[PDB]
Amino acid sequence: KKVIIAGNGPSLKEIDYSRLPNDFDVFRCNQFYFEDKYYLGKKCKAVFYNPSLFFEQYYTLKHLIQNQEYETELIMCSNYNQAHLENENFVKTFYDYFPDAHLGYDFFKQLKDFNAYFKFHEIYFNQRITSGVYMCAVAIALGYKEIYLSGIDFYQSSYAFDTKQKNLLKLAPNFSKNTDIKALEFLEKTYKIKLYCLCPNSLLANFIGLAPNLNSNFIIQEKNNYTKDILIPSSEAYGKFSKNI
Amino acid sequence: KKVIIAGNGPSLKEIDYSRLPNDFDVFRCNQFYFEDKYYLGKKCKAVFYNPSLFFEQYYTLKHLIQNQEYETELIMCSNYNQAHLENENFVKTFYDYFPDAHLGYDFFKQLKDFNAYFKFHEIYFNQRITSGVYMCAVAIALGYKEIYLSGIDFYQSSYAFDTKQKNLLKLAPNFSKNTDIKALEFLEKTYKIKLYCLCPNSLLANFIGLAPNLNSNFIIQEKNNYTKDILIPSSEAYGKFSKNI
Amino acid sequence: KKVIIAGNGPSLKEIDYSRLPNDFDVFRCNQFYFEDKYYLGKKCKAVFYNPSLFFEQYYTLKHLIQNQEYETELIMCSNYNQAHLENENFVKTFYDYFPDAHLGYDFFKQLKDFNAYFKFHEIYFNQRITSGVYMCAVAIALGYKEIYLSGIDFYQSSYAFDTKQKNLLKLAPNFSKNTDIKALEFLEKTYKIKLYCLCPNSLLANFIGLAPNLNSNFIIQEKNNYTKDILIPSSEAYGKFSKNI
Amino acid sequence: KKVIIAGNGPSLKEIDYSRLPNDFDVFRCNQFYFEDKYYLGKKCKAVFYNPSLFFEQYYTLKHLIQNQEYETELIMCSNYNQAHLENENFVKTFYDYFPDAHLGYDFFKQLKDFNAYFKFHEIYFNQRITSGVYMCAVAIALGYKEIYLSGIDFYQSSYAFDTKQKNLLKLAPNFSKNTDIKALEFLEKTYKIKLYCLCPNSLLANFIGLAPNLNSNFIIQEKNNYTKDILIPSSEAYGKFSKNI
Ligand SMILES: CC(=O)N[C@@H]1[C@@H](O[C@@H]2O[C@H](CO)[C@H](O)[C@H](O[C@]3(C(=O)O)C[C@H](O)[C@@H](NC(C)=O)[C@H]([C@H](O)[C@@H](O)CO)O3)[C@H]2O)[C@@H](O)[C@@H](CO)O[C@H]1O
Ligand SMILES: CC(=O)N[C@@H]1[C@@H](O[C@@H]2O[C@H](CO)[C@H](O)[C@H](O[C@]3(C(=O)O)C[C@H](O)[C@@H](NC(C)=O)[C@H]([C@H](O)[C@@H](O)CO)O3)[C@H]2O)[C@@H](O)[C@@H](CO)O[C@H]1O
Ligand SMILES: CC(=O)N[C@@H]1[C@@H](O[C@@H]2O[C@H](CO)[C@H](O)[C@H](O[C@]3(C(=O)O)C[C@H](O)[C@@H](NC(C)=O)[C@H]([C@H](O)[C@@H](O)CO)O3)[C@H]2O)[C@@H](O)[C@@H](CO)O[C@H]1O
Ligand SMILES: CC(=O)N[C@@H]1[C@@H](O[C@@H]2O[C@H](CO)[C@H](O)[C@H](O[C@]3(C(=O)O)C[C@H](O)[C@@H](NC(C)=O)[C@H]([C@H](O)[C@@H](O)CO)O3)[C@H]2O)[C@@H](O)[C@@H](CO)O[C@H]1O
Ligand SMILES: Nc1cc[n+]([C@@H]2O[C@H](COP(=O)(O)O)[C@@H](O)[C@H]2O)c(=O)[nH]1
Ligand SMILES: Nc1cc[n+]([C@@H]2O[C@H](COP(=O)(O)O)[C@@H](O)[C@H]2O)c(=O)[nH]1
Ligand SMILES: Nc1cc[n+]([C@@H]2O[C@H](COP(=O)(O)O)[C@@H](O)[C@H]2O)c(=O)[nH]1
Ligand SMILES: Nc1cc[n+]([C@@H]2O[C@H](COP(=O)(O)O)[C@@H](O)[C@H]2O)c(=O)[nH]1
Repeated sequence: KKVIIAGNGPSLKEIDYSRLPNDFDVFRCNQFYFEDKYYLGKKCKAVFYNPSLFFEQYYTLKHLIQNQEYETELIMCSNYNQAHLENENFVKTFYDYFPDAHLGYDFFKQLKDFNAYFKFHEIYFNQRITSGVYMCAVAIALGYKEIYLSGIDFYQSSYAFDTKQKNLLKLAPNFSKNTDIKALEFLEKTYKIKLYCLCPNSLLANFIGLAPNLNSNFIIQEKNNYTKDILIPSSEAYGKFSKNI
Repeated sequence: KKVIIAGNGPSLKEIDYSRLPNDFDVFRCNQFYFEDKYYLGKKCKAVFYNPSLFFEQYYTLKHLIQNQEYETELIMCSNYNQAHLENENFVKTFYDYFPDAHLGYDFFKQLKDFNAYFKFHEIYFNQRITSGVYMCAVAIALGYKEIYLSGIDFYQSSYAFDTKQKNLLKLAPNFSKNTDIKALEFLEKTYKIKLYCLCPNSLLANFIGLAPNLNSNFIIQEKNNYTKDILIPSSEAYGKFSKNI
Repeated sequence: KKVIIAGNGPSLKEIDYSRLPNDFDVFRCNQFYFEDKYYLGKKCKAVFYNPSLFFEQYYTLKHLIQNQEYETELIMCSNYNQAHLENENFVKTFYDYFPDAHLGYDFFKQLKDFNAYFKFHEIYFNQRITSGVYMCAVAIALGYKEIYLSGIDFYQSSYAFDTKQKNLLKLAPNFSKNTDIKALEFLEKTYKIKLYCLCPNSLLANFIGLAPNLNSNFIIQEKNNYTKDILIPSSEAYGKFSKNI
Repeated sequence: KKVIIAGNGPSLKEIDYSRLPNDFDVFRCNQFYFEDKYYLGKKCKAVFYNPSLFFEQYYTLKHLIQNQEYETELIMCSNYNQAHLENENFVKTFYDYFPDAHLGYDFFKQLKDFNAYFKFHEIYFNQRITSGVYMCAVAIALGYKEIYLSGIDFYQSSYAFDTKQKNLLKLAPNFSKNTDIKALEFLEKTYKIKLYCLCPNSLLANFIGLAPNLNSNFIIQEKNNYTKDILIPSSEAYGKFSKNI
């Protein structure tokens, strides 16, 4: 079946909606909820978060669902089983702290040839795929055959929204393209799936062919008084989770 | 099949016995044996104890069985796989120290949606279900469909008995309602089971409908010269178990 | 099928051979090879050694087999998964250091009720079964139905041989009955097997009925120039095994 | 089916090619690529590397494949699950750092009798088989029935090539026969396979019968401007792998 995978680059705001497939699931990641409109609707099949902020993102996502801003069926942590990248205890105890979520690596590792591809480039050449590509690998492992890409701009404005929000900055004060492109080519060739681009003005469209025009319609709902920053758990909550950070 | 789940609140002494089901199993917990009469009989299907006193409670239970005060088929430890709540070595080595007992979490975790529900409230909001509710989740995991509740009073006298006994005080010198009520509602709705209340005068009866009057009979046997305090193992026994405390 | 289980008490020298069963396997333990005659033949189905001397006993057994003194099909370590009794790394790495041997606990633990029985008495009352009884439990787990006992004397001369040998003393300078008797009664009743005694003059014969007289014959071969002390591995070998001691 | 197993001794240069089997797979190890000609072709079924240099050898092998110098289907690490021989974290995390490779021990250990044979000699007598013999055991575990040996000379010039290369010396400045011979005899007798020698002038041919002359042909391709030293990863790569070295 068919999936739309969305990064959070500026092209998220410039999807050509006549090229949307007839039916589909949606994958989102990281600060997706910062978007000022529902560019791909409220309903997610899966959302993906990095280990470094998973504790805060899970808490924030439960707020989004309760407040009827989004829904999702799956919740994934984008990990790799690498000591230099992730806390060992966090991975070991994951299913006991977050019983309705999944370690993304449990799916990523089912693609042996791609896992090998990723590890060689990360360890020896310091070349790492982004979340956009990570989500593609997980979709392929779950059985999707046609993947439609949006919001992937290779960092050239940084984002489809203003990302410099108070709480996020408190947690992460920090707030090439070859790596992602070669990885997508490998996935397509190795696993016999099809990639499409939904964003004609994106740099991605230079490398990946456009989804065909099907005269599809889509209503873009605007958002108001919405959650536009990550939420920060209590000091007692951090105390309980402190081995895993 | 049918189960009666008993906490140790004052309502344990005020069961309406005409509402007992036609056939049933009984679950008890913690200091249940402090009761001055056999309010639910001598025969237990399962008994539940917290990790913090399991070593002493297991020793005490073997005395109760040998002395013909109670019998039980199952022995459960009420754990959650949470580092802030339980000793890691205790859980790791449990089946080798207590081969005829079970970790309650081995059953609790089979209810994925409830495990997620519990963990979110405990970790982020410092809201924890009590043993009464824990036993309900385990019963549901074991296949019970009709659950009859007693001895659940939400701590307002503290107990159906005087709990301030010498040994217990030596081990634990320490000797809201929304959390338990919302959790029971979730269990009932999610797993399609039925909850009943056996205690008409209890606060519980404001939230959970009464078991129907079936004109049942029950003989309440009085107790004499009985074990009414926890027993304390030898210093040599503590020495052997010291990694797990 | 039928098994003869032998301890190393003085009664090993006073078997009534007319009571030997028509066909059988033999279990031996610890310093059995110190015997001055082949009281039960050269062929063992299994030999059992304690964790504390396993490293040296395994080395010694390979010498016995090469020198054509004994043979055995199985090699067992008599462990319990108890931190106060055995080195944790020794158990964890056992199958990689001794690939043709077994941890006895892998069989012992298949008898859940007896494992529980043993652990309760050891941990809380400092009452421990001996190797003789351990071997019985393992035989029952392996499917034996009729067990014939010898060399079990409850330590009242200590042994059927002089145990005060140079190397053994170097490794272990140290070189009641109720516990073993109650444990054997439990095994017999719980698992529905039959116990017999082969040694009419033993204290054991006061508690366990004699094997029936079948007019069987047995040739007792004498031993000469034989291995009558444990062997000590090189200092380099100890260096390699030092985490496990 | 049929396999040629090659060590890197001087006899690698003196194969009698009329004795090559009609069809076959090839196993190579360690510094095989230092060879000045393709003595057994470019195509390997498997290549084997020691834990001590695996990090650098894997990196080097990926270069060889990209540069079209060799190909291989399998990549094996020649380990034994022994603390004195290999880094514990290296083994624990192996499949996550090298997803397209295998721990050789996962196959070696399938030969229980040989694993026991190896461990006894290594631990107690400081007698260790070489990589040549290790590869034979792995071939047998994978189902091969006829094994053809080359490049096994028992270290008497050291090698079929000059091994004193700059990078290798930087990583390993260090750059009897009874053990290997008795181990090969054990493998042959125990697992019912056939061993042949391809090198008539080798010391091996004194102990193992020659492969029959089949009038086979083989073209020995010369090598030019080829990789003749191990490659050294960046300091950043070592930083990431530092727990495993
Ligand atoms: C991108 C980079 O290398 N940044 C360097 C910093 O490294 C980051 O350090 C963090 C410390 O908690 C985390 O370990 C980051 O690791 C993750 C993460 O964010 O959790 C691991 C994820 O698996 C990975 N996600 C994917 C899909 O690959 C993310 C991801 O790469 C992004 O967050 C990167 O923007 O990273 C880890 O990247 C740090 O060493 C500083 C030095 O102090 O240098 C930065 O250059
Ligand atoms: C209730 C509470 O938070 N009390 C606080 C103390 O926390 C207790 O500390 C104990 C130290 O050994 C245990 O870790 C207690 O944890 C358990 C337990 O009793 O073993 C874990 C059980 O899984 C849990 N049982 C259930 C069914 O949820 C029990 C249970 O919640 C009751 O025993 C609570 O009455 O707790 C742990 O609760 C401690 O931090 C002191 C500070 O020193 O503050 C108390 O407020
Ligand atoms: C018998 C006793 O309690 N002796 C006390 C000593 O305890 C011994 O300490 C040893 C130190 O390496 C071992 O841990 C002994 O544990 C075993 C063993 O010999 O390996 C564990 C075995 O599972 C057990 N075998 C069986 C079949 O039960 C043996 C066995 O009980 C006999 O070896 C006992 O004679 O023990 C452990 O028993 C030690 O604490 C000294 C104090 O320094 O006090 C002794 O009383
Ligand atoms: C051969 C020997 O005993 N050399 C002694 C040194 O021991 C070497 O130390 C290394 C330190 O990183 C490694 O642990 C070597 O272990 C392996 C290896 O090279 O990785 C383990 C492999 O499984 C083994 N391979 C096979 C197929 O058996 C190799 C192999 O034996 C060869 O590399 C040996 O030439 O060894 C380990 O052997 C070291 O203790 C020095 C003292 O400082 O003394 C040397 O005699
Ligand atoms: N300018 C951008 C911002 C994000 N992306 C993609 O969106 C994904 C989510 O953004 P982030 O920076 O939070 O990882 C990111 O991993 C890339 O796949 C991009 O391609 N170009
Ligand atoms: N006053 C009371 C005392 C106990 N209970 C219940 O009885 C259970 C056992 O009592 P305890 O305090 O030992 O956990 C407790 O977990 C609650 O479920 C109660 O509801 N009200
Ligand atoms: N005097 C003795 C000596 C040994 N035994 C038995 O022989 C077994 C082996 O002797 P040992 O002391 O090495 O554990 C021992 O465990 C007992 O089961 C005995 O019963 N009486
Ligand atoms: N002179 C030699 C060199 C190597 N070998 C064999 O070649 C194998 C690979 O060589 P190496 O030294 O890297 O382990 C080695 O393990 C032996 O099996 C040999 O037999 N004689």
